[PDB]
Formats: sequence, structure tokens, C-alpha cells
Amino acid sequence: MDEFEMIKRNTSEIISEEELREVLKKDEKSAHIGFEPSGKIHLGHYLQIKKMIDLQNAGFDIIILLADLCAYLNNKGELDEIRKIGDYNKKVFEAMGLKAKYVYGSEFQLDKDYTLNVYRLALKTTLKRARRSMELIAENPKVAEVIYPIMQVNSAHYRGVDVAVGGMEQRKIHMLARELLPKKVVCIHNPVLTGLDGEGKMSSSKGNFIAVDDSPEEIRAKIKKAYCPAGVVEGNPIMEIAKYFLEYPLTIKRPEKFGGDLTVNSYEELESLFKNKELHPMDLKNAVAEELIKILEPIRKRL
Amino acid sequence: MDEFEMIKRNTSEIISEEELREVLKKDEKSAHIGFEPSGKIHLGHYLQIKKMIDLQNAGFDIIILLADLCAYLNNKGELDEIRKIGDYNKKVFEAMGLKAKYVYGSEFQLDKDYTLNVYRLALKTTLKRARRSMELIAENPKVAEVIYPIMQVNSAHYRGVDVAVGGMEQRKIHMLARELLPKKVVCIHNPVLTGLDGEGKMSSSKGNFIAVDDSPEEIRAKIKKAYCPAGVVEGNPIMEIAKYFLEYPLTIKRPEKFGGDLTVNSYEELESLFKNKELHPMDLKNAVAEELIKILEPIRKRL
Repeated sequence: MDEFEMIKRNTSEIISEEELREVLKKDEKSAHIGFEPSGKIHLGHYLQIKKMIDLQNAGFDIIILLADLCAYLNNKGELDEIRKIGDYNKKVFEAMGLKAKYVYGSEFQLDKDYTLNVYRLALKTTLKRARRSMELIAENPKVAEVIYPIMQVNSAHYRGVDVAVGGMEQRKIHMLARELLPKKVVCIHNPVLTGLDGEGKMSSSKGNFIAVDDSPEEIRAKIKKAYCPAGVVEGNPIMEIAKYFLEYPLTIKRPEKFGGDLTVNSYEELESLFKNKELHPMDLKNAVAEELIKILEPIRKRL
Repeated sequence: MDEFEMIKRNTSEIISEEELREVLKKDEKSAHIGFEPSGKIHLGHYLQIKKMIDLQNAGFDIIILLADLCAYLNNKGELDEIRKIGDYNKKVFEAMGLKAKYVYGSEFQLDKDYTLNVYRLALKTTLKRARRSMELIAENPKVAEVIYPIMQVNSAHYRGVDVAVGGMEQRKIHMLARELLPKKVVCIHNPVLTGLDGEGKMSSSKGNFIAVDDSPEEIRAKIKKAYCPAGVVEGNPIMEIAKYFLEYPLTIKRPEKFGGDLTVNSYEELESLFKNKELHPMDLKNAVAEELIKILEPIRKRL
């Protein structure tokens, strides 16, 4: 599995593969991703940071943009409080093994130059196209909703990044960047993790997440409570966790009573067992809780 | 006719009269109005500048905001070219007798503070309300269309103005300001002059205007060509010109053949004559062309 394939692994989409291969051919390459500072860092974040780690291993300089301005505007606290959360986020990301440079949105997003270009971009972007780009991320829709995608695009341009990484929900905004900017950004899109209740995406504000520093008993309790319908793989958070975070061979342990220990050599194997209902939701949960704990331990320990 | 009535004269609307009376009671009061720099200054501008003149005569300090940034963003030339048009506009306004302070949009509209508040306002303004505010001013609608009204409002706030003056087309934007800002701006709205072709409003870009420095023969030709249907007063640019710019008693001159000279002591009088078709569109045009020339002469001479 070469550098390209290591980057591609577990992504939903790369726009475009041909363009990424060209990026790979150069010494100096950067990749960026934006996060709003968050009191809790969960599996949703972890999945994306693993992807950034794949990229640095391929020779990319990594830049994390912390959206402190977005938080501040949205009544979530003063800049200093938010910088404190942002700085905690840096520690977590480091604990995960990522070696990155960090930039806060407020450091450049109010620069005269940047703003002027937000207004330039807004004369070139239709409202319809702007709103369309926001459907996957967006009551009483505010004008801020159509400013947001333009700022994202403008940031891509201001920082001169080669590759932009984000979840699948960011894809139309990235498409917008590739049609509005002089230089086409290569886009790498990660799957959107389902929350533990199987309802929406995993979110810090929806209380449906596993945080990377949750205690073992908290992880076990949260897994036990998860949505995990037998034979159903679509929208199954426990299966997603198995696909994106666990290492194979995986051992699922069961009493002899019920078929004994089961050893699976790939997620695809694990998938067929579950579809046929040869693997019971309870034994899967058990195995996932325990493996997840061992995976997260060194992160939580460093914290 | 007292200071209030002199301000009210020939306005479409004052929001609100009670609030304007309170403004009048103070020593230090300011009134502002925004114009985009224009190669031609026409009767549309003149009407509004007459209103600013009424206000300074009432003790108001006048501020004219020149929208050089709006022009620049909209591909109309470099800032220096536009500042040159803006500076010409100042001379014209002075020639009309207005004694004002001038500020260009680019001097403050990209300030970190101002921009931050544009984004604050955008989180508080719905897209629907923003678009509604722009109907009277707005193919392929751009995101810039919903940013524009918020900037107008933000400018009202940044400059701390007491009274905002504009044409009736600005009214929903002004309403928006009065609901979004801590301090309610008194709003004075002037009628929107019909262009000479009777088609739209008078506009520099629609070639349907009389410029204040047009030559006498140009004025005569433009008046002669105007839309001026007998007995029709609504949407009649020649009648509007008579209402807003001419002095009474007005003498309309006609041969004895056709009823002789006619002397009217008010526009209302002039109106009834025209409705009953007692006054013929040609004699009205003739009288309006000639009076308009004498009115504009001292302005054109100073230029």
C-alpha cells in the first residue's frame, strides 16, 4: 500500500485522484483542515486527524485552522476563553500524534485584504449556488449562511493551500472553491460518522459522541446504549467504529455456549457476519467497546 | 413655513415626524446621505441635495458618503479614477450650494471593527428580510445583494448619524436599520424622479436624465423628446420637474392664437390645468425647458 493508497484509505472521495497524484510529485506540499474549537474532541475529529496524519506521513506540511472567529460571532464566549479551548484542542491533536501548525481564523479573516476579497467573491457567487453549497450543513436562515461558504473559499485562497480536507458535508463548498479560484485545490473528503443514537452525525452539541478522553466505563456505557440493529450496517455507528478505528485481525469474544471466539481478518469479513446475523449486536458491541478503549488509552493517558 | 415644514416640503415620507421634532431640539445634529460617484450629476441627485440644503439651513451638519468601494468592487475603475469622479461630485454639490463634509466608503468600510459588525449584523438578519429590503433596488442574484443592505445599516451605526436621507427605494433598508440598531435613526425619504422616457427612474446609466451641466440646447432637446401624455400626471417626468424644481408664480407662454400667456401660482394649480387638458403638453414642455435652464445656469456657470 503506497503513499497514494494510504491517503485514499477510508476516504469518501478525492477530487480529483489525478490531481492528487500530481501534488504528490512535489517536495513542498501542504494540506489544511478547519475545526471550530470544541470542549469535547470525539471520534468524528479523530477520524479526520488520522487522515491528516496519513498526509504528513506522505510528506505534507499540515495546517489546522481553528475557527475562533466563527465561535465568537456565535455567542460561544470571549476570544480568550475560546483560544483556551483551541489551545486544549492542539494538545489533544498532538496527543493523537499529529504534528501540525495552527492558525486561528481571527488572525487573518478580518484583514483588509481578505475582507475585500470576500466582497469580490460575493459579486461572483449566486445566492442559489451559495445556499445549495450549504444544504448539507444548514430555522429562520440568516444572511450569515451565505457568507460562510464564501469565507471558506476565501480562506483556501488566502492560505494558498494545495489540498483541503473535510467531511463529506463540506463537498459543495469545496466544489465552489474549485470553480471560483484561479488555482484548483485538491479535495479530500472523509465520511461523516453517525452519532451513537443513530440519529444524526456525531456531534459535541448533540450528546451522541465518544470523546477520545472518555473513561473506560463511560465508553462501555455509551457503546452499550448505542443504536445497533442486528443485520443492519447502513447508519450503524458501532459498525462504523469497527470500520474506521479498529485493527484487524479482530477477535470478537463469545462464550462456547454461543459459538465461541470469532476471529475476523478484515472489516469486510466482519460485515458479512453481521449482515447474515451470524454476529450478534451484543458481542459486537462488547468487542468494539474493548478495542476502542485500548486504541484511545494512549491518547487519554497523554492528556 | 417653519424649520420642520421646510424639511418636510417635497418629501415622500419621514420616519417618524415625532422623532424628527425631537432631533430638531438639539444643537448638535447631523444628517447623512450616500451616493455612488457618478460621471453625470442629474436632477435625481439635485432633488436630494436640495433636501440636504434644507437640513443644513435648519442647523444640521451634513455628511455625504461617497460609495467608492461599491464602484471599485463593481469593476467601474481603479480607486484613484473613482476618487477623481468623487472629487468632481464634491465640486458639483458645492456649486449647488451645499456645504458638507465628505467621506469615502473605503476610508472605514474595511476597518476590522466595521467588518466584525457586518458579520454580527448578518447573524441577526434573515435572508428573507434582507432580500425583501432589496426588492426596490434589485439577473442571477448574487450573494452581494444580501450583504449590501447590512453594510448600509452598519454604516448608519458606525457614523453615529441622527438622520439618514435617501430616495424611497432605500426605505426597507432604513426600516431594517431602525429594527437592528440600538439607536433609532430618523429617516427622510425623497421621491424617486421618473426618467425622461417615462420608463424607469432617472439614471446616469439609463440615458434618460437631465444633467445639471447640460447645455441649454441639450436641455431643450431632451425636454422636447420627453414622455408627457396630455392629461396624465402620474409617471409624468415633465410634471415632476415642474413640481420639484420650479418657482411659482410660473408663467407658461402661449400665442394669443391658443389662449395667451397663462400664469399659475402653485404646482397644484398647474396640475389641474393639465388634468383637464387646459394646458397642452407642448406649452408645458416649453415653459419647463426654459425655467429649468435658468435654474441650472448658476450651477453650470460655476462649473
